[PDB]
Amino acid sequence: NHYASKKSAAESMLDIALLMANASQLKAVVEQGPSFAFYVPLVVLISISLVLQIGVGVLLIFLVKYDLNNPAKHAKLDFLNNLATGLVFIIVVVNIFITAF
Amino acid sequence: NHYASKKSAAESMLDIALLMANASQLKAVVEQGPSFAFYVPLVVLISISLVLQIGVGVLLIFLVKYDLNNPAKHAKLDFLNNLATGLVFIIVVVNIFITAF
Amino acid sequence: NHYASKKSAAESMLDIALLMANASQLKAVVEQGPSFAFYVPLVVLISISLVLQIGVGVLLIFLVKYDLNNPAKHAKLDFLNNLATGLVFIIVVVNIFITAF
Amino acid sequence: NHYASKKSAAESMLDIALLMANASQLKAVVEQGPSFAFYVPLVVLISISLVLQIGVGVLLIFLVKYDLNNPAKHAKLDFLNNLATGLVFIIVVVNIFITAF
Amino acid sequence: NHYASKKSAAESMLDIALLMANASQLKAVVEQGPSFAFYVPLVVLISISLVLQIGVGVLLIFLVKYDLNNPAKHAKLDFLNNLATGLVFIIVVVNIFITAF
Amino acid sequence: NHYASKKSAAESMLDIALLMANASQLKAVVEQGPSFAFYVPLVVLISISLVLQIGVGVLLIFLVKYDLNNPAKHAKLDFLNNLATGLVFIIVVVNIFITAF
Ligand SMILES: CC(C)CCC[C@@H](C)[C@H]1CC[C@H]2[C@@H]3CC=C4C[C@@H](O)CC[C@]4(C)[C@H]3CC[C@]12C
Ligand SMILES: CC(C)CCC[C@@H](C)[C@H]1CC[C@H]2[C@@H]3CC=C4C[C@@H](O)CC[C@]4(C)[C@H]3CC[C@]12C
Ligand SMILES: CC(C)CCC[C@@H](C)[C@H]1CC[C@H]2[C@@H]3CC=C4C[C@@H](O)CC[C@]4(C)[C@H]3CC[C@]12C
Ligand SMILES: CC(C)CCC[C@@H](C)[C@H]1CC[C@H]2[C@@H]3CC=C4C[C@@H](O)CC[C@]4(C)[C@H]3CC[C@]12C
Ligand SMILES: CC(C)CCC[C@@H](C)[C@H]1CC[C@H]2[C@@H]3CC=C4C[C@@H](O)CC[C@]4(C)[C@H]3CC[C@]12C
Ligand SMILES: CC(C)CCC[C@@H](C)[C@H]1CC[C@H]2[C@@H]3CC=C4C[C@@H](O)CC[C@]4(C)[C@H]3CC[C@]12C
Repeated sequence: NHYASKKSAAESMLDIALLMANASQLKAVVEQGPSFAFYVPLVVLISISLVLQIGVGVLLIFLVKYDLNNPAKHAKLDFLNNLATGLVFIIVVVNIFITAF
Repeated sequence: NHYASKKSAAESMLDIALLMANASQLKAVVEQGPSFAFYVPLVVLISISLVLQIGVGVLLIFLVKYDLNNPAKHAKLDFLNNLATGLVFIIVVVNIFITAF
Repeated sequence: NHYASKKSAAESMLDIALLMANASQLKAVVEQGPSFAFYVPLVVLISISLVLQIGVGVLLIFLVKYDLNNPAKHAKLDFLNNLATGLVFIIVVVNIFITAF
Repeated sequence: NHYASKKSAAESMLDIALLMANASQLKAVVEQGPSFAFYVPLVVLISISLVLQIGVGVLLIFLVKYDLNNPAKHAKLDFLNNLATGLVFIIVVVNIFITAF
Repeated sequence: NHYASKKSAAESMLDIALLMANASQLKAVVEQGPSFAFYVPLVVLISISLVLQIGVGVLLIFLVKYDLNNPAKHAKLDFLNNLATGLVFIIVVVNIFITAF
Repeated sequence: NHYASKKSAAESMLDIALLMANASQLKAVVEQGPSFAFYVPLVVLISISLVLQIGVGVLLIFLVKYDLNNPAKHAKLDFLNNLATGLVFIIVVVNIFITAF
């Protein structure tokens, strides 16, 4: 099976529990309604968190391939790693505030 | 039997359990009625998910052929693998939200 | 007997068990009546699958002849195999939905 | 402006007048209601017609490539032209019935 | 415009006045209902007539291409022309009966 | 000023009048209410169109640099151009359907 091989290499560029955690709390706040406090900050915090994770996922997909095919661009490769590290860093900050609120 | 060989080679370019999972809940949400909540997001999420899987399968069918007949275009083949990985990646992200909602 | 030889070679160009499977539900959905839910999506889904199986079978009949008589046109023969695989891939996707619905 | 250059090349691979004609009548039949006759055959005919135009467009987009970059694979190139011609041939036949109904 | 060129090339493989006539009378007999006599023969004759025209059109698309790319197989091309001529012969015979009834 | 040059180089990578059109129609459909018909298809089509426009903008931003610094990999650049053309094709189809509805 070729799709399973693609699926295995596609789940290796992200985590599963956090999106399941993110989706479950996004679902809970939606049904409760705008009457509940912190509705507006929670929706935007989840939305920006999901977008950043998607951007990191596509970033990681195209990054590990440079680790094998052509590592000549030593300077460029490190800068991409730091950007991925920084994007994950801001992701966990939103998740810290999401759980707190 | 020549059709059996085609079916085996075409069933190996995708997964089956996920497609039945999408179709089973698609019937459930459609027959349940628009009155129940999350009807609209589930319908569009399943619809876009199914469309991408067809595109991935079509992408994969024309992909494994180049792995044997002519591997000279390494750059084009390597990028095509990355695009397939990204499309599968966004499929599992949508599927995570479908089960949650 | 020459017709028996043609029948054997023509039955190898398609699958058999699925055909009565498609035919049996087509009779059931037609006999039960339009009042039964999901009637309309069932007829079109069965109809398109039946049309595509005929196209695939016709494609398979004219394809194996080139495999022995004249295999020089490798590029054209290779693409025909991919088209046959892609067409069958649509068949398996569609049949999943009739089974689910 | 680079986007407009892409748009000009992308509009050269399809027709606009038929698409608005298909979309205008799709809106009319949908908004009119299922009470009027020929509701279903019109919807499925437009739907299969619309899918084929997208399939023709992507076929034509990747077909202009081979006429200039590498015309060495002639036999594959002529066959792809016939498939592109065949796909459009079905589209006009379908549109004839849409106009009549 | 490349789609217009394909449409023009696919327009030369069939006629318009006959298809619109067939579709117009198909709508008339269908709307009137089975109460009006000759309903069953009219539907089947129009149905088989339309099927052959698509087969003739697809036949003509793949036939004129051999007239220019590779005319070496004169014997096979001659037989194909007779089949196309024969297929048109039954089409015009069938259409005579549709007008008569 | 260095920010003005970046603004010009970023505005040259996309079309703007379509952006005011999309924003205005989105505001209209959002404000006038869900009671209006075609509300949901309009909203989802506008959303996917905007997402695709951002994707095309990013593609063009990262592709224009590739045209000058290192043109050695012709195949990858040409395939990226084809992908951008197809994305603009689907964007213009979605915008046609938005205008129709
Ligand atoms: C804009 C930032 C802050 C968030 C969004 C990030 C996403 C959409 C973008 C921004 C930077 C982009 C990367 C920039 C450079 C490269 C190197 C190239 O050879 C492969 C693609 C890759 C790896 C890009 C992938 C997409 C990318 C990760
Ligand atoms: C339009 C994109 C974003 C989503 C839909 C993907 C489908 C419709 C398209 C987009 C990319 C396409 C592929 C791009 C390149 C090639 C290499 C060619 O030698 C065989 C076909 C193949 C493999 C194409 C098949 C069709 C394809 C898979
Ligand atoms: C039109 C498409 C999308 C669906 C219908 C498929 C049928 C009607 C058509 C489309 C492509 C066609 C094939 C194209 C090329 C050849 C190779 C030739 O040596 C024998 C006929 C054969 C094998 C054709 C048989 C009929 C065929 C299979
Ligand atoms: C599945 C068929 C019957 C209908 C849908 C057609 C679309 C989705 C598919 C089927 C055949 C495909 C083409 C097959 C071969 C080529 C030649 C290659 O150099 C570029 C991609 C291109 C041009 C593909 C693009 C996508 C394509 C046009
Ligand atoms: C079976 C007959 C009586 C009716 C149906 C006709 C259609 C479906 C079939 C039957 C014979 C077929 C043709 C047989 C041989 C060729 C020559 C080849 O170079 C291109 C395809 C082409 C032109 C085929 C196209 C499809 C075709 C015309
Ligand atoms: C996922 C696809 C189908 C739609 C979304 C497109 C965006 C998110 C992605 C997918 C393809 C990506 C591009 C793929 C390849 C390259 C070439 C490199 O030199 C610069 C980055 C660039 C240009 C990427 C930028 C980000 C990109 C445009």
